Amino acid sequence: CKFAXATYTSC
Repeated sequence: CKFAXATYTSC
C-alpha cells in the first residue's frame, strides 16, 4: 500500500 506512511505517500 505505497512506500509506507500516508502523508508524502498516497495510500
